[PDB]
Amino acid sequence: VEYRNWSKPQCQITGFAPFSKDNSIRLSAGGDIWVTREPYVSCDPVKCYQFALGQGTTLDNKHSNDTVHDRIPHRTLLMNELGVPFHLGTRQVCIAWSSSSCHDGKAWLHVCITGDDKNATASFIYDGRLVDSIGSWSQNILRTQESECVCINGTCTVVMTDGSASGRADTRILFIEEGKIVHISPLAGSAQHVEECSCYPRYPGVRCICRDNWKGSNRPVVDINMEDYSIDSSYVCSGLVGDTPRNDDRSSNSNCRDPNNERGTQGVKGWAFDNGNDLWMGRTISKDLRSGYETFKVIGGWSTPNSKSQINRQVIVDSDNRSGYSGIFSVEGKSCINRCFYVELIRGRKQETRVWWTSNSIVVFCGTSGTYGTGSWPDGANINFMPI
Amino acid sequence: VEYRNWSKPQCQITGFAPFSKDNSIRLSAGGDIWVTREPYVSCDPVKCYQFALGQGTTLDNKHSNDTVHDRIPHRTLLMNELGVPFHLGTRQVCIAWSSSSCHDGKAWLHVCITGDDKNATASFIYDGRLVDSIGSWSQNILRTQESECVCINGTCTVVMTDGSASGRADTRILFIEEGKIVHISPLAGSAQHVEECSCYPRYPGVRCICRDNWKGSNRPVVDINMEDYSIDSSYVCSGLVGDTPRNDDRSSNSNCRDPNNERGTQGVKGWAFDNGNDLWMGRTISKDLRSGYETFKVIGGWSTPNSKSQINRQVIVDSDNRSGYSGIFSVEGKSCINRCFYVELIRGRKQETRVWWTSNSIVVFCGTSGTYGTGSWPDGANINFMPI
Amino acid sequence: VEYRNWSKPQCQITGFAPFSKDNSIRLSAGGDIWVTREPYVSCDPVKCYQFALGQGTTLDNKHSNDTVHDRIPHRTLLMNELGVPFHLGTRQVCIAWSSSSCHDGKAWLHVCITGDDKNATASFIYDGRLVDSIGSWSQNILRTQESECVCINGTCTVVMTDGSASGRADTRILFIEEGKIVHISPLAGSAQHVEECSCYPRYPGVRCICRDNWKGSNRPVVDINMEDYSIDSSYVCSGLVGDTPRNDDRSSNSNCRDPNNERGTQGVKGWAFDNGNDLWMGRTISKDLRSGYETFKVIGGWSTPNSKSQINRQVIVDSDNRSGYSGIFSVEGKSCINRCFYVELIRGRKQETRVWWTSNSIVVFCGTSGTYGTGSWPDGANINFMPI
Amino acid sequence: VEYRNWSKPQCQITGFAPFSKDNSIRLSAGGDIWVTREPYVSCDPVKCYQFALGQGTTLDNKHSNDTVHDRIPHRTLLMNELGVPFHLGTRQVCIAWSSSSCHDGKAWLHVCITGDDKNATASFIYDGRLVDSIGSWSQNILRTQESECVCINGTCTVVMTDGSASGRADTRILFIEEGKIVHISPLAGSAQHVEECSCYPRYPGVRCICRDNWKGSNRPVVDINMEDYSIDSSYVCSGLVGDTPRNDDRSSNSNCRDPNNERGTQGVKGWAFDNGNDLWMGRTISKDLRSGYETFKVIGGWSTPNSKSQINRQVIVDSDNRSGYSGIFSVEGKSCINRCFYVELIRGRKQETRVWWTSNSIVVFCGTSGTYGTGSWPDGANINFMPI
Ligand SMILES: *[C@@H]1O[C@H](CO[C@H]2O[C@@H](C)[C@@H](O)[C@@H](O)[C@@H]2O)[C@@H](O[C@@H]2O[C@H](CO)[C@@H](O[C@@H]3O[C@H](CO)[C@@H](O)[C@H](O[C@H]4O[C@H](CO)[C@@H](O[C@@H]5O[C@H](CO)[C@@H](O[C@H]6O[C@H](CO)[C@H](OS(=O)(=O)O)[C@H](O)[C@H]6NC(C)=O)[C@H](O)[C@H]5NC(C)=O)[C@H](O)[C@@H]4O)[C@@H]3O)[C@H](O)[C@H]2NC(C)=O)[C@H](O)[C@H]1NC(C)=O
Ligand SMILES: *[C@@H]1O[C@H](CO)[C@@H](O[C@@H]2O[C@H](CO)[C@@H](O[C@@H]3O[C@H](CO[C@H]4O[C@H](CO)[C@@H](O)[C@H](O)[C@@H]4O)[C@@H](O)[C@H](O[C@H]4O[C@H](CO)[C@@H](O)[C@H](O)[C@@H]4O[C@H]4O[C@H](CO)[C@@H](O)[C@H](O)[C@@H]4O)[C@@H]3O)[C@H](O)[C@H]2NC(C)=O)[C@H](O)[C@H]1NC(C)=O
Ligand SMILES: *[C@@H]1O[C@H](CO)[C@@H](O[C@@H]2O[C@H](CO)[C@@H](O[C@@H]3O[C@H](CO[C@H]4O[C@H](CO)[C@@H](O)[C@H](O)[C@@H]4O)[C@@H](O)[C@H](O[C@H]4O[C@H](CO)[C@@H](O)[C@H](O)[C@@H]4O[C@H]4O[C@H](CO)[C@@H](O)[C@H](O)[C@@H]4O)[C@@H]3O)[C@H](O)[C@H]2NC(C)=O)[C@H](O)[C@H]1NC(C)=O
Ligand SMILES: *[C@@H]1O[C@H](CO)[C@@H](O[C@@H]2O[C@H](CO)[C@@H](O[C@@H]3O[C@H](CO[C@H]4O[C@H](CO)[C@@H](O)[C@H](O)[C@@H]4O)[C@@H](O)[C@H](O[C@H]4O[C@H](CO)[C@@H](O)[C@H](O)[C@@H]4O[C@H]4O[C@H](CO)[C@@H](O)[C@H](O)[C@@H]4O)[C@@H]3O)[C@H](O)[C@H]2NC(C)=O)[C@H](O)[C@H]1NC(C)=O
Ligand SMILES: *[C@@H]1O[C@H](CO)[C@@H](O[C@@H]2O[C@H](CO)[C@@H](O[C@@H]3O[C@H](CO[C@H]4O[C@H](CO)[C@@H](O)[C@H](O)[C@@H]4O)[C@@H](O)[C@H](O[C@H]4O[C@H](CO)[C@@H](O)[C@H](O)[C@@H]4O[C@H]4O[C@H](CO)[C@@H](O)[C@H](O)[C@@H]4O)[C@@H]3O)[C@H](O)[C@H]2NC(C)=O)[C@H](O)[C@H]1NC(C)=O
Ligand SMILES: *[C@@H]1O[C@H](CO)[C@@H](O[C@@H]2O[C@H](CO)[C@@H](O)[C@H](O)[C@H]2NC(C)=O)[C@H](O)[C@H]1NC(C)=O
Ligand SMILES: [Ca+2]
Ligand SMILES: [Ca+2]
Ligand SMILES: [Ca+2]
Ligand SMILES: [Ca+2]
Repeated sequence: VEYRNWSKPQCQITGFAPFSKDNSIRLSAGGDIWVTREPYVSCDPVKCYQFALGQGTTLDNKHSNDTVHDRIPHRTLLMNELGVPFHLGTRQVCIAWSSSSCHDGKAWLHVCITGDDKNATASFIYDGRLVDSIGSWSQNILRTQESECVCINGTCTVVMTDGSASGRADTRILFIEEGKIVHISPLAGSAQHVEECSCYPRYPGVRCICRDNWKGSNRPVVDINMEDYSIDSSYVCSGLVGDTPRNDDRSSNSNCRDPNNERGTQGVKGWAFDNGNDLWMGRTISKDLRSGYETFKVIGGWSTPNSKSQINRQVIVDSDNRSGYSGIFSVEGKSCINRCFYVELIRGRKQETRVWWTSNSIVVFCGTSGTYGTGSWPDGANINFMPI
Repeated sequence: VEYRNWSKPQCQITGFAPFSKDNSIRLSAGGDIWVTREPYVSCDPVKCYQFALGQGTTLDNKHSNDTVHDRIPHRTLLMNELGVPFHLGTRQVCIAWSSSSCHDGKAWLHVCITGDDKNATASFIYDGRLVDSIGSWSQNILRTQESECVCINGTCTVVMTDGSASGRADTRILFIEEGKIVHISPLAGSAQHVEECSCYPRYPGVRCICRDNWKGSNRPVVDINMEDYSIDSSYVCSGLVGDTPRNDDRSSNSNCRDPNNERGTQGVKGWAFDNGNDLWMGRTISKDLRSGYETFKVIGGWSTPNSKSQINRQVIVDSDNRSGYSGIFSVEGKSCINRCFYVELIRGRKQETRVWWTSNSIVVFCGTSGTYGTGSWPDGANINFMPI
Repeated sequence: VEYRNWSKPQCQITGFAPFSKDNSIRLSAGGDIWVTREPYVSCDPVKCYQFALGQGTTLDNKHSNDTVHDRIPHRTLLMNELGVPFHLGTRQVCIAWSSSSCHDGKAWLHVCITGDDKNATASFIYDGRLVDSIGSWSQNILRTQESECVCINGTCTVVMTDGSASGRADTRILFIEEGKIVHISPLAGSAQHVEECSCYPRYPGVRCICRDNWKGSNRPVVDINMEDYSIDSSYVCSGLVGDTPRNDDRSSNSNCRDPNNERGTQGVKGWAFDNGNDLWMGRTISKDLRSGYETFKVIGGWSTPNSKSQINRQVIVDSDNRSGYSGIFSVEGKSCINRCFYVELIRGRKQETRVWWTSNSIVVFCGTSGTYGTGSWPDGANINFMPI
Repeated sequence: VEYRNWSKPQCQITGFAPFSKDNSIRLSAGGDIWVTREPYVSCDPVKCYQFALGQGTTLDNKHSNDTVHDRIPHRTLLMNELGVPFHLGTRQVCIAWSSSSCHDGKAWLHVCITGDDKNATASFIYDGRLVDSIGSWSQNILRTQESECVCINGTCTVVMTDGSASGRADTRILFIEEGKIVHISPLAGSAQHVEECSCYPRYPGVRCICRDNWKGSNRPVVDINMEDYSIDSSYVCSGLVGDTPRNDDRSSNSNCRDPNNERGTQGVKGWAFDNGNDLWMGRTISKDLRSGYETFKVIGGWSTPNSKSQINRQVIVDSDNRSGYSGIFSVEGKSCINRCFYVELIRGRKQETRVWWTSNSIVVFCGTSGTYGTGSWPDGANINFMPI
């Protein structure tokens, strides 16, 4: 086997094609399916896997009541082949209420985080063995990506932060070889607050579009130099803006340098990737709630301050349906490396009240250079048929 | 590994031997089994798999109500080893309310179709990656085979149509190498309307017996020249006739050239294959409803206009039991390549009314050059023990 | 890979050691477990598998009612690793209400029989493909081994019979290479009626201890010469006698040549194997019912007419618990080839009446040349906790 | 493949990092999960597996009532990948109410014990085949490790005892090559009573910290010389003491040579391992009940009589939650061999009375040379949501 070095042009894409949907909540009304959240899909050199943070219970289980809480000792990283849902024969790969997994070519690395908020611990499991660990540097919820990490020539890099949610925080980018933390680099550049990076290889670097939870609606950008371990950060140029809350397109801005300060506080995990000076990105259709999901290209979206010229829009989940987190993943193709994304469709509390649980299903699309039509692929569960 | 080129004589067969039955509906009254329809089985060079379009739910689930509808965003192509039923650990290979899968020797290709009726999109997933896609050319339900596609020396060919159901439509035959559409050829020859082809290798070509939904009871024939990408189409000569509705054998005809216009409209997916000037084929025993299933050889059935000389008949499902779609699949043997078939036994609505769901189970037989006896192998579920 | 030629001395054994138990009926009162009967375990060169004829349903299913019947179109041969029970993800390898499976070194062969009693059909599935078939020669329930077949240098041999149950019948021994019936040899020698052979390699031959359903309580012996395809048959010498009904040891006899005519009619599948002039064998503890199971060596049991000198007795299931069929299986060891056996513990109707189903679990032991103690390992299900 | 010879320095560790948790009891209130006890995890050269003694039933099954009993004929050794829980597709590897499993590099060895108390039998299954067996030498419950055995260069060694619980007993250490008992060595040295050894490679020897059930609260030490088959035994020096009941740290002692006679009788399976003259160990937080679990280093804990200097303490399960058995397991690292441990969290009777079953879940941690924080990871099931 050899290590992945991702040195292939990004594929030219026209938009996104349907790829998978696991239908976990519809199935949960007639099956023993895990309660999850924060899903992501990462993919080894032969096949893809879907991951999620389980709540240590199944939906038709009395223990599903009050699973809105993001951190309990019973959360484990579930790992399955993309498309097979989280049934009882699913493997719990590690204890984690925050994770990132990636494969370096030769084996999988999982960074799982559990523990006390104020004194959490992160374990670096590589190829089955626990090879390293690190404790909470700012005593306030050590967290990471919640989507795939990326590895070039042996080194994987994950970005993690500990600190305030909506306040300044301490973000560091760890570089790790075979499970072992070989370097830690603090965040440098313009970004004010990094939460949940959606990173992707951009040989010879890695680039991430993260979430700004303090002062923005525009999304942070974190650039990692795998050779010097140098970090750089910015905001995505596009005036169209990916976070939720967001202003609305008439009143929204980004100057590529600072948090725009328009409905800053909070976010939702999202992604975007550059294509020359253009930007492919996705966001909720709502600017207040995480409902609906749409994708489009923004001409000049990457390189020009405030560019709002959209084209190739696609609705992935209509505005009357719920979405959640979203992240990117890259698959090596024969000729180029493509970009794909998943979108979490959360259901349950607090928004839907009939039931007392909170869980999600996923839908995933991949870039295509061919043609496509139209559609909307929501979760599909009728809330009145669910248990609880 | 090397690519399949299927250059081996067709095996001489005497009739059909029992091969598999998964018992999905009997099992569904005491287990969490997927609701499906449009099953097919395709087979890689070491083993066989059964496929079906799931309705994103299990039978003992309130979401199974009203699964008669053929297209919803929650349908996925399920794939399992032949004989293991669609339980909750089954993989959903792609989003699809229409499909065709085949293996070129080196990996699997799946063509999955989802989307809006009027603007559907087809993704070409090969070896795990999404390698291509195509949008609806006639804005009216892009559809394909619903059974195995076939590949010779690297190129796979699927036939798809977009257009009217019972009216003229636009049928094209796509040739694809490693997931990539490398050529599209429109339907040429005598056939008036192609729906659901049951194709099979006939080195160096591929031959399909499809469904004519507009003007026939006799079945279309589509011949693909893998070297020039030339298409040709006809109708099966046999006066015995494979579609349902059908006239009855006294009053039925086929001249090998045109839709016979005897109870044309509608169909059911079926198959047939040639053997010299003879024809092996199967059909429902009923000519009105898709009930019972029988197979037989028709002497001169392939080459002579209206030949109705039957021999070697076998009942696979008695006339008092339901059948559904049927299709062919080919398995490479040591000496020759054999032909086998599956027959979908649908249950539920609209025909059976106690329950509110619609689903199927399968039974599959393979050609044999040996001896065999008699039997009838229906679905078996007692409708009064089923949920709903 | 290479073919198995089984040329290694039989291991010297002292008695039997516990090996597996799957606990299917206890589990069925809290799980979706298949209803089965006629189990057997066969073993490929790296691991072992347990097989059973399923009744196309699970126990907590209304379709389990009246599963006492031995032949319905919904019976399939289930195959799993020894120890993993028949849950819903179990593969149905073929349609069969009678079977025998074995592995020639290079792949598995399964002979599955389904159909009409009076006109059944047997398919020879080898390595996934259906390679041959044969119809019922005497129009009265074609049947076979119900335990492992054995293959030496490529040729597998199964013994099958068609004819009267308790009356004369037509027994033939088929020799098959890669799924293909290459020779059929009729039964020759002293045996009057062969039903359910428990065969085992005895290089260069194969030897079977079968069931005599017409005139005996002593067990038939069938000897196959793999080189000339010559058959020979006898009765086991031992005056202790393996069938049920049986007389009792005071009044029982066998002269090694003829059916003893002591409580002839009927039987139960059993086994025995020779060791020099001695005989290792097992039988129900009851002589009327198939309850309890015991094993022992009979000094001179193989070579001397009526020898009743027992030693090394072991109780495998106490007399207050039910047993059923039993059969042998051989595993290649480093030095010698060992013999092991399974014993079906049937539960349900007609003997236990609370419930309306009939099913079994298995327990299996293997020969040992070491020491052992004592015990009794019954099914274990409390009939009052079962569904139905 | 080659045999494991474990010749690598023990890794220097700082404490323990979270590794796995399977959540079996929370899941059992909405899933068909096996009732177990005496879990352990052993690990082959590529991945790890969790093992447990099943009670031949699932929790939501009426057969789970009264599973407090440690020995019934229906107990089997369940084996799964670490993290996938004991669902119905889990393999029952052998009949056993006591076990130890290990992998020699080339294949797995399982020593399973079943039978009558007074006349039990142990089978040595290696690589699938039953290769040997041994009967009860003292006619009073033959038992073994209940955790991993260890193999160096081909020879595996398990320690087993037969005799009184709280009284003198007969302990022997068997050395076995490929399933075959090649030598048996009786216990020699200072230890008075050995029960449940937690052994680990310490090239070229093997070292075990066991349970003294007669006269101690300090833990026995058993040293095996793989070259001469010589045994030696002692007590762990530390005055801090690992058994439960225990005195309390003010009043507790160990002189490294004799049972301390402070609350001797009974125990609980535990572990400890040396590091120079220090000792890493774990124990219940309670000294009366097996509740809570803590680990720490004891400076001079290995080499100095009665050393009570603790440091690096970690709470793994808080004192208000239940624990149970605990044992060690070793994983080969790139550079050194690490030590990890699991802790059984038993639930049910006799301590919790609402329910009538007894079962456990596991949590496992591995040594780390990095940093870590704090936490408590209990079972998590709310006893009021459980069946029964
Ligand atoms: C499979 O699927 C199908 C279809 O699926 C769609 O189904 C629903 C449920 C969706 O949510 C999807 O998920 C799905 O896609 C199902 O089939 C349907 O099932 C329904 C039952 O669940 C059945 O019945 C419907 O159900 C609807 C909701 O469930 C109702 O909206 C509908 O009725 C509505 O209008 C009624 C108007 O009259 C109203 O009734 C009130 O009742 C009283 C009756 O007495 C009215 O008046 C009487 O009132 C007083 C006393 O109370 C006086 O009496 S008296 O005379 O003095 O004595 C009045 O004078 C007297 N009225 C007179 C004389 O006129 C009262 O006034 C009404 N109230 C009002 C405000 O008007 C009711 O409240 C509703 O508003 C009806 O119940 C569907 O028909 C059925 N569909 C089909 C095709 O069959 C399947 O069930 C599922 N399930 C399964 C297992 O498969
Ligand atoms: C079958 O399926 C296909 C594929 O999915 C689908 O085609 C796609 O249609 C969408 C929706 O119309 C297209 O996306 C739009 O693209 C335009 C820009 O392209 C046009 O204009 C440029 C020049 O500017 C030309 O070069 C080009 O040829 C086109 O003529 C965008 O403007 C669209 O964005 C606006 O509309 C969105 C909704 O569609 C809004 O949500 C968004 O906020 C934008 O609105 C704002 O700007 C408008 C003016 O710019 C203004 O009027 C508004 O009020 C507001 O201020 C959108 O990106 C997509 O490109 C097509 N993709 C491809 C590959 O063709 C078919 O439509 C579908 N058919 C059916 C029947 O379903
Ligand atoms: C045990 O199992 C075996 C194997 O399954 C089974 O054998 C098979 O039996 C079937 C049913 O009879 C055979 O199929 C029939 O074949 C005849 C033609 O063969 C005969 O005639 C030719 C000359 O024409 C001879 O060379 C040959 O030797 C035979 O004598 C067909 O005519 C049959 O079709 C008609 O009958 C069907 C029902 O059987 C109708 O549904 C069908 O529509 C046809 O009817 C029409 O034509 C008839 C005149 O041609 C007319 O009388 C009717 O009214 C109507 O117009 C059918 O194909 C099959 O070949 C056998 N297969 C083999 C390999 O032997 C055993 O029967 C079975 N035994 C038991 C006890 O179950
Ligand atoms: C712990 O576990 C071990 C291993 O399982 C167990 O040892 C085994 O015990 C059984 C039961 O006793 C032994 O099997 C018996 O063997 C005798 C023959 O051996 C003796 O005699 C010969 C000479 O004849 C000596 O060479 C030899 O040393 C022995 O002394 C058989 O006769 C036994 O069969 C009779 O008894 C059965 C019940 O035990 C009956 O069901 C059976 O029908 C036979 O009865 C008939 O014959 C009797 C006279 O022959 C007559 O008295 C009766 O009325 C009737 O007509 C049986 O095979 C077995 O060999 C032992 N195995 C080994 C390897 O040692 C321990 O017993 C067990 N301990 C505890 C406490 O549980
Ligand atoms: C975030 O997470 C980290 C990592 O888990 C955690 O750090 C760890 O904290 C624990 C708990 O305090 C530390 O363990 C203690 O270590 C001391 C010894 O170390 C000190 O003293 C030596 C000199 O003796 C110095 O060299 C060294 O620098 C330290 O200053 C032990 O004494 C502790 O044991 C006693 O306390 C236990 C409870 O903590 C008792 O249960 C135990 O029985 C011992 O008590 C007895 O002795 C006491 C005097 O010796 C006496 O006062 C008592 O009454 C009684 O007689 C314990 O082992 C551990 O080493 C830290 N690990 C590392 C790597 O740093 C952080 O605390 C955590 N932060 C938050 C906010 O959660
Ligand atoms: C079809 O594929 C087969 C399988 O590879 C080809 O067989 C090879 O061709 C010649 C002799 O037939 C030699 O190159 C090899 O020895 C053959 N393969 C094997 C596995 O023996 C065959 O030529 C192909 N035929 C066509 C018409 O394409
Ligand atoms: Ca924000
Ligand atoms: Ca028609
Ligand atoms: Ca008899
Ligand atoms: Ca003690």
